[PDB]
Amino acid sequence: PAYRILKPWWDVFTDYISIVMLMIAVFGGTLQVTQDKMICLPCKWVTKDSCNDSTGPTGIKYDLDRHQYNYVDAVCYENRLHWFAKYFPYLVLLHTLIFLACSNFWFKFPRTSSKLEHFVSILLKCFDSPWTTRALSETGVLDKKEGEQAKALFEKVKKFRTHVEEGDIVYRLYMRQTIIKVIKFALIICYTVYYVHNIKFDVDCTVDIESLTGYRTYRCAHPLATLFKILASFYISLVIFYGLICMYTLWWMLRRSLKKYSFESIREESSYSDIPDVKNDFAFMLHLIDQYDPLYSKRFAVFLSEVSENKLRQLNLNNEWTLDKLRQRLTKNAQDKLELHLFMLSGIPDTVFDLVELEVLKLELIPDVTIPPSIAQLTGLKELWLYHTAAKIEAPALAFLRENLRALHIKFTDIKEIPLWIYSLKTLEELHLTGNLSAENNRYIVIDGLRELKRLKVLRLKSNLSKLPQVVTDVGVHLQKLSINNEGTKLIVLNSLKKMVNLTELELIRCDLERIPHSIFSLHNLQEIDLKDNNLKTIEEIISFQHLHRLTCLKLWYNHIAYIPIQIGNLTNLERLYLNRNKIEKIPTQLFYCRKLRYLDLSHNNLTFLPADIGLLQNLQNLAVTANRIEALPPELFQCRKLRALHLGNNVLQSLPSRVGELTNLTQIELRGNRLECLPVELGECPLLKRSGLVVEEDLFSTLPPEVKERLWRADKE
Amino acid sequence: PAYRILKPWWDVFTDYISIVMLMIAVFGGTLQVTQDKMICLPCKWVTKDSCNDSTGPTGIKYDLDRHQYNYVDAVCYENRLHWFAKYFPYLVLLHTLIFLACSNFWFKFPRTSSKLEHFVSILLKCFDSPWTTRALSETGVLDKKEGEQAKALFEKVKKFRTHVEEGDIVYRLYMRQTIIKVIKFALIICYTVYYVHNIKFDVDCTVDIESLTGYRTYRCAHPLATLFKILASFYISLVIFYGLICMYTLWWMLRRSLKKYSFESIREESSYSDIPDVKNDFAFMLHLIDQYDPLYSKRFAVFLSEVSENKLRQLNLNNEWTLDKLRQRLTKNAQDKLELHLFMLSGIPDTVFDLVELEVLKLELIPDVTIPPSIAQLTGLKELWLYHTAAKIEAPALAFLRENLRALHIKFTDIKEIPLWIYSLKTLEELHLTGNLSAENNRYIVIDGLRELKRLKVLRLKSNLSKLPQVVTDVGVHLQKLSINNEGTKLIVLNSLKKMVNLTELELIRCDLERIPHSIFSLHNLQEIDLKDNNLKTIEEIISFQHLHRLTCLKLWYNHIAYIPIQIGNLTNLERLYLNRNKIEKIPTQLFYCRKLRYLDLSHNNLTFLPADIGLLQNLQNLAVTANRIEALPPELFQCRKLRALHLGNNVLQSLPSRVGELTNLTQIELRGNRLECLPVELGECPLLKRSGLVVEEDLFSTLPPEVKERLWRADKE
Repeated sequence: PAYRILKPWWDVFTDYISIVMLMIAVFGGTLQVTQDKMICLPCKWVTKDSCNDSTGPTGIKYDLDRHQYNYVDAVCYENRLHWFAKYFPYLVLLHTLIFLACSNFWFKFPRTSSKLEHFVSILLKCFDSPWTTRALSETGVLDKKEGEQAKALFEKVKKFRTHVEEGDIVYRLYMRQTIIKVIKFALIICYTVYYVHNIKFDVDCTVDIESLTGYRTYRCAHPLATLFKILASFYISLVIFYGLICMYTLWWMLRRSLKKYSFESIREESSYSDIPDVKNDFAFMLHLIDQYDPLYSKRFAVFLSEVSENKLRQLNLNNEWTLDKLRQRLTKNAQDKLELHLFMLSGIPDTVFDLVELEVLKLELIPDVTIPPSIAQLTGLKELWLYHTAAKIEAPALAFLRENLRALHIKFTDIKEIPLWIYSLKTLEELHLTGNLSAENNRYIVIDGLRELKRLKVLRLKSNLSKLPQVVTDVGVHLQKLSINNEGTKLIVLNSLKKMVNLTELELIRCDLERIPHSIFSLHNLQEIDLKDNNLKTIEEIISFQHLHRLTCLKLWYNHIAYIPIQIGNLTNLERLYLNRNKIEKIPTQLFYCRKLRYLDLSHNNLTFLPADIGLLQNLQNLAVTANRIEALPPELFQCRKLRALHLGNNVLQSLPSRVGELTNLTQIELRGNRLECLPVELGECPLLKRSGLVVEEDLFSTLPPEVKERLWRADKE
Repeated sequence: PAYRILKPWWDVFTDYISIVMLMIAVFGGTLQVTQDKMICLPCKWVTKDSCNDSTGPTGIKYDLDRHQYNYVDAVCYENRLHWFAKYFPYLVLLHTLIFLACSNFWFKFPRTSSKLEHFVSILLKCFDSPWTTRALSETGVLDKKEGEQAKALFEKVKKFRTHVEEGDIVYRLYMRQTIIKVIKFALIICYTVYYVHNIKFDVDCTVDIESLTGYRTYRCAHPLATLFKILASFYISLVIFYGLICMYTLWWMLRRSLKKYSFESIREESSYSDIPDVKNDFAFMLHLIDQYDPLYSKRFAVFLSEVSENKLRQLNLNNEWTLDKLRQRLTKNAQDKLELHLFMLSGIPDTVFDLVELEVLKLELIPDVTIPPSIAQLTGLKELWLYHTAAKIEAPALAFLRENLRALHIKFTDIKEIPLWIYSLKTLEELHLTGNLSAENNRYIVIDGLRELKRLKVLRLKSNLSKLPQVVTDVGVHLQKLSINNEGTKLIVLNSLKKMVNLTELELIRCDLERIPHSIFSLHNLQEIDLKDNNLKTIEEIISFQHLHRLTCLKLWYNHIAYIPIQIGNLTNLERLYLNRNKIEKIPTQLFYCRKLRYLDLSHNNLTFLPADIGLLQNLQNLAVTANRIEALPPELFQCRKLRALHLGNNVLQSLPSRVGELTNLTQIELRGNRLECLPVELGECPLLKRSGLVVEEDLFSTLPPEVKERLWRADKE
């Protein structure tokens, strides 16, 4: 029943004027039906078709019957009474009906009635929406269903806007009906004022009935002429008022260009300037509603602003992502600490910052993320991961990160989408850049602020470096673990690492060095070196590595070196050795001089056999011989008692030695790809042996008798 | 206010035109009834039944009474006044009532009225449905009641489409109404225009009343003739407008073949390619709505795609089964691995593929579920149970199953509902068929592709197999466990088992063998033999089982065997012997020649005594003698020390030896139902025995000294 909102004051006034005109039409019509008599007396002395007006006085006899008088009255009413004086009430009724039809045509026309009812429904939904009350009172919890209803209302408003704004039918129809009203008012006022003077009390009729009455002309009287005259004057005044109102409406809708709305008061008041102007067929109904009252328009405008939409998105994210759900979603990363991963979420829920036990926060593909000051509520947070997220941070939150942030992992595609406050983290320890720092003709000016971080210990640039940045070389004087990945992109050192004196890890995975750098020799403090996929050819530079007396984890796997140089034996501190996925045809015996090897692995190699000198390495813990043509192993090798893991992947073994049964400290064994058919039964006599440690083929597993298999299976639970 | 959607602009125009016609008819009728007098003056000089109209003037004397004038007026009104003048208002009333009836017939006709009101209700529900906005925004989460309402609306839409699509009653009725309106307008215009000229103010009557008045012809006057002519002209104009409108409606019904609805705009805009084109009696109503507002048709389209139905099902499942409410439903099966069992669900919830820890996914009576590629998100998934479920698979998910699937259980009522992608699982270890492989008298073509599974190890055919298939014999070359549950159907081998020589189990439950097969003698690698419910009468074939050097768990329970053969002494390596549910009175002394027995079990058997040579079998761990005529336990029974479980129930045991305490490894002992009057006082000397370990009636449980009872209760604390 909410049709009155679309009727402005002028429509109400025109409706009331139409009601009054209809009342006077009914009054005049019932008078002209019940009593419309003309009283006609004949003229005996006639000049120019009119009465000539020329004992005691006596009446003049006309010798006319009553029915002759009635016939004369009827004929002079029909012929010589002005049509206006006869049909004034009927013309008034017709004009009032046409006025009402023009007024209500757009309400009754289905094409515009559908749009009007849709607009009224949407406006009333936006009017009684509690989220509108909250938005206007923004200047304490919300129901889960209310947020979903508000989101559905926002979507409904967007669909209504995209369906209605392209029509431009309601405005055109309203303009057309107002113009019809104005032109009809003009025509009716013209003809009514012209013909109102033809309603006279006394008329003269010369109706040419002489064979019936014997008289030529008659002097008539219309006793209802003065009443119809005042009725016509009253109707003329009413039509004048109606036309003035219609002219005001036409001026109102032809001066402000109602096809476009302003939405300026709310933007100047609600501080939400991001409310776009409204196009045609939707600005018009907004203008009409404003003519009713601006309250509905202001309450409706909150569904046209994207700021309110984003606020609703954030509130629904907070309400749906409850604290318990995030707490249950907490996981443990590689470093064995609490981890929370946010992937493709619209934002960071405020319940997340209630997880004071959180230590690492991962953000991936979160759009327009702003880190609120509530991060200070977190205290155990130490690492922040920004995966394709441009984070904007307030002053207190940035101070908290400047005081309580250890590591920062960011991935990016452009230098512009990295945080500009990264260099403000004075307590940062680990920095992991995995983007593209190579900008347009600059020596990596984007990271020129890396000198600010004096607490930096780990740097993991991955941007396909061509020339090592001078800022990185300068900042490496206090760096512990420098890891670089170029994905095979050429990188040149050219006496760059000689400035560092305290570096210990020098991962250069996929840096396309193609040669071992000559500057790595001066880094005596180094302990881990890894050169994976550097397309190296020769590693005969070990003779220069004797300077590194603390080196224990020389890693060179995923490379191509023809043979192991003899200079390996010169170094005796080798504790971890790695040259997997290389093409080395034989292992020199001098390599086995190192008595402290523990994690030696030479897998995926063209090896034929291992020399017996390997058995003097009692300290060996893990060995990988995957993809090697090892026909057999020396019995001296298994004389060791401190072995932990031996991986034998795809090796040509026909038998397994019977002296391996003396191995007790062994933890796990892998025999995948071997063409074995015999397994010693003495292998099962071991203090530590389970299914997980030793995995073999099921058919080969049957070569041992069941009395030990059942016993070990009994203890496999715990 | 409810059916206004079904009224286009022409229908409302015709309704208002008919209202104005009703007003004209009422006004004319009341005008004629109130006064329709004739005023007739006689002609003194007549020529061809019409007068020629041939000091001062004087009136013409007729010498007629007033009643003579009234009589001639009445006679000329009744006789010589045209019937159209007298009956115009009543004809107009009849015509407008006929037009109204034609307009409102299909609204008052129940056969069409029910369809129209149901269509309006359904369209209104689809217009403001909370899920239509979501479907259009997609181009999740929702309240459970709202989801139920959306599903009910989907079902209502589909049933309405089924009901109305084959009616063709609304379109025909509407076309017939339009045709009747057009022909009525044609005849009305014809006759009304032909007879409107017949209403005139001046009318001559020669009514032949001369003996009563003296005059032959009379010149009459009809004072209402001009007003009636104006009303008739207005009615003619209204009928012309009505006829033009109805002709436009008729042409609109013949310009597009409204029996078919394109529906292409929405199905191509919203990418719902499978939106069907609507046929007769349902395309016409959609065209009517499009005449009112196409937005209702757009909203109604999203309840017709049947892809939106799938999305609604998935959303309801996701809202119903949250991860917190789904992990609590995880269970551990017999194999002590995580199991998820879905029962009578509308589909596979999208949150079941977020359970990384899942190992067994059991699907039971879920209708037409297509396993999504998100199943690859499962990492520990190894078993897939499809119970009475036909599952369709896509390219990525089928490849993932071909890579990471171990077990497959399927129960089916017809062959067609088994997956056709089962043979695409080349990594499957065990397969379980529990349906009816006995197809329409074929050589088991339904399983002819079993040979493709190169890593098959376990077979579980329970399909009333009348004979062992050739495909099974071929594929058994590398089969470990074979289990056939024929459910009492006779099974014949006839040289069909000796091909398989690597089988370790040969379970043959309910195979109705009636005899131990002669082909089992060649399976030298067997370890377990199960012949449950085979109706074995003679088991003399034990004389041929000494060949099998790994036979340990010969099971012959649930059979009808009288005498245990003396040839048990040939067997040596039995670990578990089961002879339950048979008819055996004598336990042979040679039975205990198999000294490796651990789970010997002879319960529900007509035994008489327990032989004294049981002490010679020192490695016994379990012995259930439940439901036997065991008069008393021999003292040699307790000569064993490692016995763990001892079930002596429903036996006639009058006394129990006092040396029960000799067994320290006995954990569970049952004596319920026996004829025991006292218990040994040494029963409490058991290091490992709890309240659950002793199953006796409470009346004789208290006869033992209170100290041992209280010690037993003390052992029950934890």
